[PDB]
Amino acid sequence: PLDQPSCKALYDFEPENDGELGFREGDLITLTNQIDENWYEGMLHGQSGFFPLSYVQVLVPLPQ
Repeated sequence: PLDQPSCKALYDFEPENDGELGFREGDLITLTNQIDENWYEGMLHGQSGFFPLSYVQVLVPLPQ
């Protein structure tokens, strides 16, 4: 198994601007940073952006 930080989308998320990363329920998202208590940065299909913690479930956590 990979030790790359990652999470799985619980719900579809449509971005409100180009800073946000869109995704569909069930997508495996690469985690790259945690901005704050409520927001992550990550990657999907090579694209990068921010999205809410509340829309995802962590698989492999970022270092704390």
